[PDB]
Amino acid sequence: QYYKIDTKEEILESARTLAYDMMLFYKGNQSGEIPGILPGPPTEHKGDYYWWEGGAMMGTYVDYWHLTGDPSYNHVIMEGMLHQVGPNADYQPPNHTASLGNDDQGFWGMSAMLAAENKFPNPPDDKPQWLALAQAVWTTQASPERHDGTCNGGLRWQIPPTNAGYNYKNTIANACFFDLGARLARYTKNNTYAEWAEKIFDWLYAVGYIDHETWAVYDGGHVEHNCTDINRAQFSYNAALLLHGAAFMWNYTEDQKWKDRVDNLLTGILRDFFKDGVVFEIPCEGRQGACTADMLTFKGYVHRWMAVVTQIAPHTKDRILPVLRTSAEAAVKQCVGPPTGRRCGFYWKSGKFVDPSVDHTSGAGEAMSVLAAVSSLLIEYAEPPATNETGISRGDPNAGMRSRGAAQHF
Ligand SMILES: OC[C@H]1O[C@@H](O[C@@H]2[C@@H](O)[C@H](O)O[C@H](CO)[C@H]2O)[C@H](O)[C@@H](O)[C@@H]1O
Ligand SMILES: [Ca+2]
Repeated sequence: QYYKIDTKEEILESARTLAYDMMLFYKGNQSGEIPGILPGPPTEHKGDYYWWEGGAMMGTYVDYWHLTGDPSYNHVIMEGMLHQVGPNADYQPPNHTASLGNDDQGFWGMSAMLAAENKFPNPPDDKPQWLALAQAVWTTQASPERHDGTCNGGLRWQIPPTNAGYNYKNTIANACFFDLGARLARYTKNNTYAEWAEKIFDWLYAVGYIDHETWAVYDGGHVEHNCTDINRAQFSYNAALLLHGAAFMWNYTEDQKWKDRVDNLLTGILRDFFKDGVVFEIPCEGRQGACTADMLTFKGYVHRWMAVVTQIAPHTKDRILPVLRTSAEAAVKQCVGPPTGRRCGFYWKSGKFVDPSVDHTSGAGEAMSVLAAVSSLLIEYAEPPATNETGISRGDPNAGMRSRGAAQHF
């Protein structure tokens, strides 16, 4: 094994080297390149990765700095986050319409929310601020045209009505909106965010994407079938994102119903995604060559989000931290690949390095996921998410409401 993680100092060193290796995939700070994105999209044969994964990377590095204190990449991350905000400061840059799902926009909004929670350095005074960016994403997702009567509510996967998948009302789009609402409520203490989060969670429960018996979290359903054709694929990031948002709602409301939802979602996640202590992407990881670029990132979010759950729902700490530890141990045990002797693959439970070429990418998602898992081993030393009591960001009451905003020509 190359990376050591037995003490705080070893974890810090390993995380620093993992942050270096993940950054090698990113070209956006170089002359002539586009800040904020990994190479791609694959539809243009420019690389393996879609725009939203750039947003996920940005968030991973906001967390990296928060967890380790290393600010080395902060300027690169600030540039990338600011470059992708779009003309209306809402993470809807029109050049990216083709991949503009509510989840894609949502992941960028969640990285901005994380920047506010982590007190990431503020953009310059003339630029959009982190809280305001999160508020803009949430506001556009709350806009009435995104909430029609099909399936009695819920967000559709896609924002543009002509995008493939507009007829699919899926968990992840709704989970992003839920998580943002819960986090905006806790940060700002504004209850309208929380009321929307309650409504969306109740919808996810009612439509049955959350299994009422097992608390498994399914993928979605289509409007032409009243959302009853549930796709029962269980992706780790769906359950984990609902757990994360539910923990924010528990912390904000102190309502036992939210504690119960945290506990039930957590029981399900441990049952379904952790195999002898190691996170496992059950829809695809059981055979090599099936996981897509998107799926290779999910276990990193699971680690980072579950770690934060232990801070804001501290009664979960003893259920979560030991399991994240064994999962991160498996992650580093297989980061031994050539040519460096430390290249990371995806198949942590297997105990062996598998070249990322088996899943047809250069390996950035695997690198991101290991960075996330190792960094998050430092959660016990980190500050919890800030609120407006101690945060340094600034909001905008008209976030998402510009007169040229895309909702005005929907
Ligand atoms: O899975 C990542 C992203 O996939 C997007 O759909 C792709 C389109 O952007 C592209 O134009 O065509 C391919 C199929 O040829 C689609 O897979 C979604 O729009 C994104 O939300 C999604 O995150
Ligand atoms: Ca490829």
